[PDB]
Amino acid sequence: SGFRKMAFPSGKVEGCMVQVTCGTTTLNGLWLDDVVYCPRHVICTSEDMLNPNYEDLLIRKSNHNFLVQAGNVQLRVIGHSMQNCVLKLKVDTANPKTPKYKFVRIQPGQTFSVLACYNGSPSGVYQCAMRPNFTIKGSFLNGSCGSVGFNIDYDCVSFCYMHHMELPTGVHAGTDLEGNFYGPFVDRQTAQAAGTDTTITVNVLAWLYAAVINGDRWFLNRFTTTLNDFNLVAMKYNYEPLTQDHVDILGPLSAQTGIAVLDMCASLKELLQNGMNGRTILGSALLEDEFTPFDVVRQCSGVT
Amino acid sequence: SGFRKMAFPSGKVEGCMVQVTCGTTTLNGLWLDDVVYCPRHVICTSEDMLNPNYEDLLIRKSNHNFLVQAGNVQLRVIGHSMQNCVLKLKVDTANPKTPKYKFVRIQPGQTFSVLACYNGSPSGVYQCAMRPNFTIKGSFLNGSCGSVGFNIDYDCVSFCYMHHMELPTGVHAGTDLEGNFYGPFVDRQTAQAAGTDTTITVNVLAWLYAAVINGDRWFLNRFTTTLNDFNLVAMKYNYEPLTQDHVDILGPLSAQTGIAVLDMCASLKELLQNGMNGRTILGSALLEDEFTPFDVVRQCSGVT
Ligand SMILES: O=C(Cc1cc(Cl)ccn1)Nc1cncc2ccccc12
Ligand SMILES: O=C(Cc1cc(Cl)ccn1)Nc1cncc2ccccc12
Repeated sequence: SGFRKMAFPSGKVEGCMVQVTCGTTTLNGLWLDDVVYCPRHVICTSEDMLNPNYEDLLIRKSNHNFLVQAGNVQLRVIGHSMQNCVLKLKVDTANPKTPKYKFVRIQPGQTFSVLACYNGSPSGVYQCAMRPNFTIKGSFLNGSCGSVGFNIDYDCVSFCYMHHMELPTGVHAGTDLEGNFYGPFVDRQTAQAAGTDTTITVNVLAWLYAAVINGDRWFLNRFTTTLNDFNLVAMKYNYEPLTQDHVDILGPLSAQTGIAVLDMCASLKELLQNGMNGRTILGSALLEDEFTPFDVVRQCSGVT
Repeated sequence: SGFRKMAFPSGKVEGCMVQVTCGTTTLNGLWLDDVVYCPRHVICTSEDMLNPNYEDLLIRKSNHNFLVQAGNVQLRVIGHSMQNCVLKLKVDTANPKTPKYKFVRIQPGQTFSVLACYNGSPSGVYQCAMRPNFTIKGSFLNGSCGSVGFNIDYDCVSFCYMHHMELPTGVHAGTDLEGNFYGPFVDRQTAQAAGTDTTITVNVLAWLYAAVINGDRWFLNRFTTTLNDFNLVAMKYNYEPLTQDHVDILGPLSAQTGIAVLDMCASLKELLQNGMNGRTILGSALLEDEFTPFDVVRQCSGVT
């Protein structure tokens, strides 16, 4: 029992972290097989970041200008290429610690673990969700760029995020491992609208099921609702509309607790309309949306 | 910017995890150098757990009864001994992945990362605090015993906790790496009083400084207080009394923000007396006490 904001064990990803330096800029890179992946803004100076012409900037750089260090040893760069907002530095040595991996583009509302790094050295690991507006509410400082987000299924690491930027609002933006930004963001030092965010309804419902599994049951009521009635409440409280696909993903949690999905929706409706009344659920005084239904079952069943 | 419940990267600890089986019981062990450390209740059957005579139970066991597996390879046990509530299984092979390590007994109110494991395989990592009453509010299922808590300083892992038991209340109890329980607990299946817990005042103050650093400032007020006046409030709200030693540990955060410790105490006093009024601080609707002053500076400065 107990429910924590649990991250995947980071060891497999720690073995892939390297430092990448170009000119006077240093950030993190991800070394998989014979390629190091890093944000393309490593080629910029502070004067370039206002509106960089990355193609022109990269043309002034040669393989020997990209300094890649894995711990204390230097990697030899034999090729470089820009793919969207990432650079791919081909090196002459395959990373001996390359785990089984995939590059995936996650959907908004899904979760992943972040291994925050500075100078190619891991500093910490935390779990977070990709917001519906494609930002992440991470914890990152200058030099964290190139830190990655991932999920792990047995021995396979699915990399889903590479950190690129902190928006003036203090929220974070980044790309998939092919260098495509999540959301409307561009790698420039300019104010950029993130757009209206919403609460991940399916995740709040999953977390309410996790609370019932772990003994926090005070919020259960004698009511039920419909998807239509619940979605009117969701609209008013800036929650994502619940669909049958979300109800289907909540199936296993519903069977475990014997609480029909629409009955749990009625509990969520009452919490939205009345608040918590100074009470807590799983050590929180707000409705938590950073746990997917898969996360709840994995944590409540013990997948390794 | 951003503030997360960040755990240490778990790689160095992942390399130490093994599975230990004795009879029909399997749990986790920690393999450091040529010794595997695990909870002594691995020698018990369910009939023994009501009140085990561990000395008698261990006398029936020989080196060959302790099955230790590191991934897919079997370790040869050449010695066994009980130290308090842990068994130390001497093996013929030093763990090649043994990091630089220390065994430390942490104080209540301090934090550490937990690498939750099942069958010697890591499942997840989370950060938590040792409660003032010596329990931990972890996330653990059957078979998690032997999972460890630790801190990392550059390349040295300081192991501070080994998971042993879930109390009937759903909270967790365990030992230091010499097998001494934190708190009054005994390794038996019996209801055991944990005793009155308190909120870790110095950690709440540290987290309020983290909020100011990250832009959440609505709770700052035009008031100040004294240690005496603040401690009357702390008494009423079941908070640990603040001492000059705690004020001294808050020094660096106080100098960073320019907010005197007693001025922040006045903000904490007002939050305790008035609540949050439906507002949040660093994504929380309650006062968070699982971040020490060291944690806040490490996260807000980027130590790797
Ligand atoms: O955002 C940037 C640099 C950069 C990259 C791009 Cl692609 C566009 C503009 N500027 N760096 C940072 C990332 N994450 C947290 C940071 C906290 C403080 C300072 C800097 C941080
Ligand atoms: O507590 C025990 C077993 C045990 C050990 C001792 Cl030392 C005394 C009594 N019983 N195991 C568990 C530990 N952590 C979370 C668990 C969640 C569910 C079931 C079992 C869990």
